[PDB]
Amino acid sequence: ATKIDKEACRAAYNLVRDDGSAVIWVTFKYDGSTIVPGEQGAEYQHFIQQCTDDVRLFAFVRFTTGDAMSKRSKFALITWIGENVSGLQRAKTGTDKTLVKEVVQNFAKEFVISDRKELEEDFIKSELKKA
Repeated sequence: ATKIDKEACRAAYNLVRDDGSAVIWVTFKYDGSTIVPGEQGAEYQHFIQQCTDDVRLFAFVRFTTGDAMSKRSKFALITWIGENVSGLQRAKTGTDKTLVKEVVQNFAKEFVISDRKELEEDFIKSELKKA
């Protein structure tokens, strides 16, 4: 029965899509059976800190990539599912990212991550470049 607060989540998505907003990441979390916005940040290290081994969340992140001609923003969807989350809830989260993408429609790449090392900016950015 997962639901999403589309108006509230859209505002968070739109915030990161605004190149001028100074907000480079937003999270979405479960409030019971509804996915709602969580946190916002300007500093990527503060995103990593939200991703504990005990929680599941979705994140939409603006990365600045390239240089000169190749400079551009690339957006990522990250579904973080900490290693202590049960298999049943891990599967439900990965099903539910389809619903999240009714709001988070446009992205360069999406990720499903349970190893904290893969949240590092340098990793995500190397995956975006390969990609």
